[PDB]
Amino acid sequence: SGAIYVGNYRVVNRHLATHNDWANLVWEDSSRDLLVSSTTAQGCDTIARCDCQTGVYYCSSRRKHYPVSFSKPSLIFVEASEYYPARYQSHLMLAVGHSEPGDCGGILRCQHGVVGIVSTGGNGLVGFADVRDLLWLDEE
Ligand SMILES: NC(=O)[C@H]1CCC(=O)N(C[C@H]2CCOc3ccccc32)C1
Ligand SMILES: [Zn+2]
Repeated sequence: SGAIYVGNYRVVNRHLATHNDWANLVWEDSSRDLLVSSTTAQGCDTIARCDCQTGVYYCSSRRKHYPVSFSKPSLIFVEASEYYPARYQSHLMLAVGHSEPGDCGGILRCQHGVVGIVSTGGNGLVGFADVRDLLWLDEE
């Protein structure tokens, strides 16, 4: 589990969104595994606006933050899980790192801010949904 809290937005994995998230929906995209809802309180996270390919992510199944090298956001085939059939997921970045289903939502960050959240993984992979192109998270 986990979310990004920027401005009056809450960014979560679409497959983990709550009823309250759907009842206060701003934007969702199944192909990216992302959903954004509105919040009453202002958050403290800031979004990275960069092309970094190195950063650090939080892994809840290890209680640890790991430094990783990751690929550029791309269209990658992801195996079937409890939440999606086997399909192509867009804006996904891959790295070598530990991962388990409960880990969706951990933040990946670089020197500029939050880059994305855990969304895919398995066999020593972990995949991150990018949020750096969502410029509207910084305003309104
Ligand atoms: N964005 C998606 O399509 C995800 C939906 C939920 C989901 O469980 N997965 C499987 C991934 C998540 C990361 O970690 C692992 C490690 C082991 C097994 C499976 C997985 C895919
Ligand atoms: Zn950066």
